[PDB]
Amino acid sequence: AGLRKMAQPSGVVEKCIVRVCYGNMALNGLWLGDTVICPRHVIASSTTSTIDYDYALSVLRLHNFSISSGNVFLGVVGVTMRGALLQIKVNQNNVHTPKYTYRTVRPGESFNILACYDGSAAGVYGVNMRSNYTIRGSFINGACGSPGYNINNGTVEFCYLHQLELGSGCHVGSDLDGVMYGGYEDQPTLQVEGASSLFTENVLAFLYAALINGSTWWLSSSRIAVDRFNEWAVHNGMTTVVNTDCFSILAAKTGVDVQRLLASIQSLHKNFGGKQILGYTSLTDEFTTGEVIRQMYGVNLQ
Amino acid sequence: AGLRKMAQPSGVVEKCIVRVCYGNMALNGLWLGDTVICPRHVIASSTTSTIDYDYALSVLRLHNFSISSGNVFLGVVGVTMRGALLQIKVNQNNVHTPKYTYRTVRPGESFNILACYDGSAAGVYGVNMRSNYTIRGSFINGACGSPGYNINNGTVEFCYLHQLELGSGCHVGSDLDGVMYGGYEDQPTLQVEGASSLFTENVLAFLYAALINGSTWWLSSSRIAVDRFNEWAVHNGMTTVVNTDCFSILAAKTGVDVQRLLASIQSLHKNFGGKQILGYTSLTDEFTTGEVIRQMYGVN
Ligand SMILES: CC(C)(C)c1ccc(N(C(=O)c2c[nH]cn2)[C@@H](C(=O)NC2CCCCC2)c2cccnc2)cc1
Ligand SMILES: CC(C)(C)c1ccc(N(C(=O)c2c[nH]cn2)[C@@H](C(=O)NC2CCCCC2)c2cccnc2)cc1
Repeated sequence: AGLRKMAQPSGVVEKCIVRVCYGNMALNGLWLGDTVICPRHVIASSTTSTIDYDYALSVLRLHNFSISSGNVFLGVVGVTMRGALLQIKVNQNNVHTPKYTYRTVRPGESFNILACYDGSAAGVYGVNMRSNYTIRGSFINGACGSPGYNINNGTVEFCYLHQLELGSGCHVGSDLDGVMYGGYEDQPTLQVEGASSLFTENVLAFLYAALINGSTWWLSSSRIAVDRFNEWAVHNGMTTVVNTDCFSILAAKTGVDVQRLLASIQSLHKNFGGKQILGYTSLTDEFTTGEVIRQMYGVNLQ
Repeated sequence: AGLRKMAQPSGVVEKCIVRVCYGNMALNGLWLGDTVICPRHVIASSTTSTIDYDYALSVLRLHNFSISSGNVFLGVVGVTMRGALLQIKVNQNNVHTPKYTYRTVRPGESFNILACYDGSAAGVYGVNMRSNYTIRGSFINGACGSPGYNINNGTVEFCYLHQLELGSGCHVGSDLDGVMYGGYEDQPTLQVEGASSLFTENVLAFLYAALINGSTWWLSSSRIAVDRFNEWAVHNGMTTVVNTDCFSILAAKTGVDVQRLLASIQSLHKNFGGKQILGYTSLTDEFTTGEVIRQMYGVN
């Protein structure tokens, strides 16, 4: 019983964190094989104005780097640009490199953040990529380079390196190929995130979990067609629903079909009437169907 | 900026999880030094009816245990009873045992849960001990023996070993000395948890975190004294405010006194759910002052 946002165990990722310092800038890097990957703004001089990163790298002084895993210091062999990241070739292989891949996540997908400071893991929590390509993180100064990851069958899938915080407090990263999520710039210029729409498929997964956990007061006798809901959704800050075959077994276990939940979402989007659903007082879109099925039943969909 | 319920990195505890099987029962244990600690109901026969744990232990055959760390099986050399736990002596020392202590937590305290199945960690998340001595976990069958703990300067402080789930879904465990939180029985019974209440000291911590993050729409322009709030609190599902010293550090940084936050709690309670605070239910009680200070300022 229960539904909690949770992270996968962080042990295999913890051994990949290093401290990367250039001059007076210090942040975190990921050490995999003989490469350290980190945000390129570690070589930015000052926080304003626009940075010519190509020029900065051209006048780089390699011995001005300090890269360490605990008190293991890594010598820098070379540095090249990789989008919004640096690829730093170092002189030692991380013998604790896990089996890993890179994958770029899409809005609505969940992953784990390993929040790091001074090159050491400090905390771990689950996040979900918003439609505006930001995440609801908790980071303070020094967390840049903190990685986001999933673990599938022993393979670490890296999908995020923390880059910056927008004025509203939402958090922006790049994928490990250096492509910034949402096209935000790694520059100090003013930029604002777009509006956030609730990922409706995730809201549906949450309401199914609510039913499985005995929360039913909110459920509607009505029902609304997918097509009609989608018309309403785009005027009410929620995404459209594409298809319901991922709710197949959830629909069977509870007896409630998507159309009934869609009508429930419409009533609950205003307010919860002073009531709560699993402790929430507004709809949450942070849980995917995969997370719900895993937490309800211990099945990992592939 | 931001506020999230965070777990500490779980690596040092992952290496201490083992699978403990006896008869038709399988759960998780904690392997520290040459001992494996697990709930004693692993030696109960079935779940249909009550059993005498002392009798169960008196006729136990050591070789009926199967205890494994990964694919490495441990020999069992002795077993004794420790409250609602077993202390199983094994024939190998865990070379990955961290520096560790035990401590029994109080209602309102936070700790980390490493949710485990078949002797291997599956997820990690923070919790907070409720006033009825339950936690709001996420567990399914086979999670028993999952540990709860805190990490302070590399020392692991174990405070919880998961024992059972109640009808309402809340979760019951024991401390590592075998003392069940809340006095619940490790028996198949009709027991139900006591009344739940919001932990007001944690709501105060959360509201300070909101202020630190620039959230002020809910801040009352007036104040209420603690004694008057405590009268109201016990009639509105909240705990009384007993210790105020823990908020000195947060008042010193926000310049907002506790009395003003108490008046804000009353107003939030009267329109419960009308607006979120930092993307949370306004009367969130899962964050402690310690958690807020760490996340806002990095201070240990
Ligand atoms: C150079 C550049 C791209 C402008 C920059 C500057 C600072 C940082 N921030 C580092 O904390 C940091 C810097 N170097 C090591 N850490 C922080 C940050 O984003 N403030 C923002 C201020 C407005 C516009 C620039 C970014 C930060 C804080 C909290 C959580 N996340 C990040 C990130 C990027
Ligand atoms: C023997 C005893 C004390 C009655 C018992 C029986 C079953 C378990 N539960 C095991 O899953 C389990 C048991 N052994 C290995 N796994 C589950 C459980 O609590 N059902 C309860 C049924 C009502 C009251 C008794 C316990 C469980 C589920 C989810 C999370 N936590 C635990 C726990 C304790």
